[PDB]
Amino acid sequence: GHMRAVTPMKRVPILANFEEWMKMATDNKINAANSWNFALIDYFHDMSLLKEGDSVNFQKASCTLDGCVKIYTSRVDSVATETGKLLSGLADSRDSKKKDREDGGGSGGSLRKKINPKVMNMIDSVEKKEMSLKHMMKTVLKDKHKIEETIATLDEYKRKASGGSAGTRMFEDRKEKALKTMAKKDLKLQEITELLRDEIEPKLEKLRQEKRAFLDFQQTQ
Repeated sequence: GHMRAVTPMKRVPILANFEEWMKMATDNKINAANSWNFALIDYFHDMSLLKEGDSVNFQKASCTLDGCVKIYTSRVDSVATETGKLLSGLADSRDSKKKDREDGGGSGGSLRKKINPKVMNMIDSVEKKEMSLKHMMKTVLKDKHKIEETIATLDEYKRKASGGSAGTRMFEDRKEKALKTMAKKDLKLQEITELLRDEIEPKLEKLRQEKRAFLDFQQTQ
C-alpha cells in the first residue's frame, strides 16, 4: 500500500505486438489453443499500424491480407481441433476395456436417492461448451465479414490511387490470390461449421440419453 509506485517506464510497442503476431502466423508457430486472441483484423479493420500516413501502402495490405488468410483458416482449424478434444473426453469415459480397479460399492446398504435435479445441472455445463463452440465459429465468421469490409476499403484505395507509391496492381493480384486460398479452405471452414451443427450439437442430446436417461433416469442401469 504505497502512494508512490514505480515509474511507468518500458512499454510493449504496438509495432512489436504486430511483429510477434506475424512471427506466430508465418512460421505456423501459432498453436491452436492459443491461436485465439490472435486476430490480424484488429490492425486490418482500423488502419493504424499498417497505414502509412493518409494512405495505405498495399505492401502492408498484401502482406497482412496474406497472413490474415493463413491465421484465419488456422483459427477455424483450431475450432475443429478443440472439437476433437471434446470428443476425446467423451470417448475417454466410453471405455470399458480396462478391468475394474475400483468397484465403488464396498459396504452395502447404501441408500441411493431418486433422480436428483443436480443430474441435469451437470449437463448444463455441457451446454456452456456447445454455446462456446457455436460462438467460436461465430467469431471466425465475424472475422470473415470484417475481412470483406477491409478488402473493400483497400479496394477503394486501389480505386482512388492510380498506382504511384501504392502497388494497386500488385494488391489486385494478391487480393484475388489470397481470396482464392481463402475459398479453397472455405470448403473446409464451411464443412467444420456444418459438422458442428450436424453432429456436435446433437452430441448434447445423445449425452443426455446415453449418460443420464439410461443410467440415472431409468432404474437398473
